[PDB]
Amino acid sequence: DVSFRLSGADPSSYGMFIKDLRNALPHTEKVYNIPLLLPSVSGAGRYLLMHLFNYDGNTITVAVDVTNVYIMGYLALTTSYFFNEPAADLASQYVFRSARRKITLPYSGNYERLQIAAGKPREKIPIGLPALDTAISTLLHYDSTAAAGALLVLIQTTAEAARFKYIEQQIQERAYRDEVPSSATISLENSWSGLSKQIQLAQGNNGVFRTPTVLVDSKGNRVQITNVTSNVVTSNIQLLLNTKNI
Ligand SMILES: *[C@@H]1O[C@H](CO)[C@@H](O)[C@H](O)[C@H]1NC(C)=O
Ligand SMILES: O=c1[nH]cc(F)c(=O)[nH]1
Repeated sequence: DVSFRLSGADPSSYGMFIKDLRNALPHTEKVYNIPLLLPSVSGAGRYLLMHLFNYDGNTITVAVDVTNVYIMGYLALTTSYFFNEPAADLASQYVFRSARRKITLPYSGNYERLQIAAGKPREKIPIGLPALDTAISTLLHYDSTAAAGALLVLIQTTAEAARFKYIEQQIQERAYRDEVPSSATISLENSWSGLSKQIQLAQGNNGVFRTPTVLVDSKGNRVQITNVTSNVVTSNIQLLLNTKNI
């Protein structure tokens, strides 16, 4: 299981935690040198548990589906919380079984629903390590509205970071000062599926995308991705959603 402690955390250890997180996700083949996530995994092995310690030392353990990196729920002391969706439902059958009581949140785990519950788009939610420390603290003491925003932070400083090196770096820059994500970061988070798909469909198409993926670069400019030589593919994306799950 992968751990990360916010006390004494700096860009280096966060990077190491994020590396650990990538290493914990199983894969058989690589596509254009990028680990390909399994189509499916049966049993409790389908879930990865992240122990997260906030600055004061308090911890929550988060359950992640290793086939897509989606957070399914988490455990705070003796209570367990899972999103209101089938996947998480299934997941609750394998993790945090010993929790003295289980709560299901009033929303599913997709950004659309979390932004509603939180009452604000993630474009306006500062992220960073300090922000992660808050999020961890927030989830310990239940408040579905607060948790929604906390989860939007956790998902991005965790899952999205593992998936994209750019995002990992965005977080390292925000190690001592939170800042809303650049729209490039949002652009990526929303293109993971499309990119995972087009990168796989390129395997038999000479590394050329059947359909190009439109993103926004760091300068804020609209940009098209047509082939695996792009830096997005050669340098950025670190994991790929298996096309079986698309
Ligand atoms: C592929 O993408 C590269 C990098 O963005 C770009 O310079 C080039 O025009 C593209 N080439 C082809 C054949 O699509
Ligand atoms: O829409 C989503 N994207 C990525 C995630 F990890 C998630 O839970 N929801």
